[PDB]
Amino acid sequence: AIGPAASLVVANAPVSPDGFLRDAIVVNGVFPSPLITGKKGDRFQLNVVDTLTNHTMLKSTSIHWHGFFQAGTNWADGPAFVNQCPIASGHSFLYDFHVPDQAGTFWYHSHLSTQYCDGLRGPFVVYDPKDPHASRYDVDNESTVITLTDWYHTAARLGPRFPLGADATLINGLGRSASTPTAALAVINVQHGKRYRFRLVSISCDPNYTFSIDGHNLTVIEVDGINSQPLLVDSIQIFAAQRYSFVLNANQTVGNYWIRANPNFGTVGFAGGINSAILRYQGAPVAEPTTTQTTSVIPLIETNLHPLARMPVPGSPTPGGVDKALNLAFNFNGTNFFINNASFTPPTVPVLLQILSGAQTAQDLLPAGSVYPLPAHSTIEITLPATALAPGAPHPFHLHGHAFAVVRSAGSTTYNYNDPIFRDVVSTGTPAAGDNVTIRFQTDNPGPWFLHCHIDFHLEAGFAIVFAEDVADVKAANPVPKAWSDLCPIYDGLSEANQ
Ligand SMILES: *[C@@H]1O[C@H](CO)[C@@H](O[C@@H]2O[C@H](CO)[C@@H](O)[C@H](O)[C@H]2NC(C)=O)[C@H](O)[C@H]1NC(C)=O
Ligand SMILES: *[C@@H]1O[C@H](CO)[C@@H](O[C@@H]2O[C@H](CO)[C@@H](O)[C@H](O)[C@H]2NC(C)=O)[C@H](O)[C@H]1NC(C)=O
Ligand SMILES: *[C@@H]1O[C@H](CO)[C@@H](O[C@@H]2O[C@H](CO)[C@@H](O)[C@H](O)[C@H]2NC(C)=O)[C@H](O)[C@H]1NC(C)=O
Ligand SMILES: *[C@@H]1O[C@H](CO)[C@@H](O)[C@H](O)[C@H]1NC(C)=O
Ligand SMILES: *[C@@H]1O[C@H](CO)[C@@H](O)[C@H](O)[C@H]1NC(C)=O
Ligand SMILES: *[C@@H]1O[C@H](CO)[C@@H](O)[C@H](O)[C@H]1NC(C)=O
Ligand SMILES: [Cu+2]
Ligand SMILES: [Cu+2]
Ligand SMILES: [Cu+2]
Ligand SMILES: [Cu+2]
Repeated sequence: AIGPAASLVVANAPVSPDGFLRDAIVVNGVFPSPLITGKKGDRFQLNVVDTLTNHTMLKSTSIHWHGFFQAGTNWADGPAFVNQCPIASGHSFLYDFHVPDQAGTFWYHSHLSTQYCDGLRGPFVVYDPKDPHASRYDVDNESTVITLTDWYHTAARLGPRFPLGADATLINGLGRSASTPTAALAVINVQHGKRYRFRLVSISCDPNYTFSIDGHNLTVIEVDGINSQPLLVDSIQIFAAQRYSFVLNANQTVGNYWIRANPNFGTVGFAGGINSAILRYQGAPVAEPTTTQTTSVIPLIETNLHPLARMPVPGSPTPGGVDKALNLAFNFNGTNFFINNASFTPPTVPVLLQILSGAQTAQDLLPAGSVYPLPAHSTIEITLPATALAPGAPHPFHLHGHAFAVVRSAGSTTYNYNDPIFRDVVSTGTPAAGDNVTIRFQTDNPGPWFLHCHIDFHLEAGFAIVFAEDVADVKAANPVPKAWSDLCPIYDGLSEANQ
């Protein structure tokens, strides 16, 4: 682990996590990217050094620290052309921010086009010295972080615009493909009688995974960085970018158990040990498990999750009972996704720079039709109805700069204005279920923040909008460092081949 002060050297290198060699993007020489850690209250100083040389996976880069509110540091959020111009090859840029009021399981990834799928993605854990759940487990460290990665044998910009599934599922950076049946499997070691806090992170570019561990039940205690009341489950369907912490009591008979992560599409199932990993108790023989998968009888259901501390829902307990309600109508035309008739295309001047340059209204901000000003200190309700006009469902939507209350979850017709879970990535479900996912949050964080589908190939095809929150306080709330002001002039001088 590295952090909270560290340098991240981004570069290209050939990797073979599933035994197939391909050029990719590594950070500090490895893939997935290294685990970054800190404690609640720390100042994070992450120096990103861009030494990328391959234009096909892009030589420029930008990094987003997924889940952090970035209050006062909107310039360090990461989205290229929203919060900064990309960092150029041969240059570095220091992301400097604090995390005073958050703790839990997060992750970081490139936020420039589809570059994170090419390798720039890794876990990020912020420990809480006074964790309210600390008495529930014995072990919580770098060896208890589990990443789920969708891996492609063809580079993101060389493949189809909407890939039909990954070549392999990697658990802790290792897995088998259906062309590499003998590659090494990841092994997670546990000691009989100990309790482990496993921090499950989906760093997926697309598929959702149905996760389970043979012969063991799991106690969920954290959801996208938010502590939850303990919930016993035997399987977890986790969408791209979501995170869960669960307690595993290693009290079963010493042996080898399969860890399973089945994708929703692509090569499903476990033939040959694909989409799997190994849970090995100390004392067990070095061998592949022979355990069988049991039907899930207590699967995780989002409406059964509730925050550990009271988190009141903003607004009145009635539909549209808020200061500003917005319905997002999705559409797709064969190549691009649209929200309310607008497909997001990155502007030449980052939205935050537009705002600092004098742009204050919707018709002043670019791109036109995709930027929505939100009033300060108000309650907001957003509905994201599933629809057949937007293929590739269920679409996991994510909001930058905030955590939100999930008033109505996918697969449920009820509204919970009392104690719903708060989180930062939510599945919007499917039109067959008649879903109308409803979320609420308050505007307490001035700046332009992205709201988009976390399937990266869909974001690239325009499935996003920008909220320009409290436009009048943006400049004063977010003083920018000189190094950030230099990024656009540097990037704009690049020829297309060096981008
Ligand atoms: C730059 O990166 C790209 C993408 O990873 C590499 O693309 C490979 O190109 C070869 C030859 O055209 C193909 O056979 C491979 O299938 C491509 N790989 C992938 C992962 O798609 C390219 O080789 C890299 N360039 C250099 C000089 O290393
Ligand atoms: C995982 O938890 C489930 C809870 O539903 C356990 O299943 C129940 O186990 C008790 C055994 O005392 C039975 O009486 C119930 O009928 C079970 N039934 C089902 C399918 O609901 C399961 O045993 C737990 N597994 C482990 C490995 O602890
Ligand atoms: C999803 O829920 C939203 C919010 O309740 C629905 O939009 C509201 O629909 C009613 C019409 O019956 C109007 O009174 C509101 O003005 C609508 N819009 C907004 C912005 O609030 C939306 O129709 C629901 N969609 C589906 C498919 O059920
Ligand atoms: C394992 O511990 C769990 C609690 O996490 C409990 O349900 C059960 O009593 C234990 N089973 C064994 C094999 O001891
Ligand atoms: C989809 O709309 C985008 C954005 O306007 C446009 O560039 C593209 O031509 C459209 N695609 C089709 C297949 O019509
Ligand atoms: C999108 O444009 C169509 C065609 O004019 C219009 O009928 C519809 O109201 C628009 N959708 C939204 C949500 O604005
Ligand atoms: Cu993200
Ligand atoms: Cu984010
Ligand atoms: Cu999507
Ligand atoms: Cu994002």
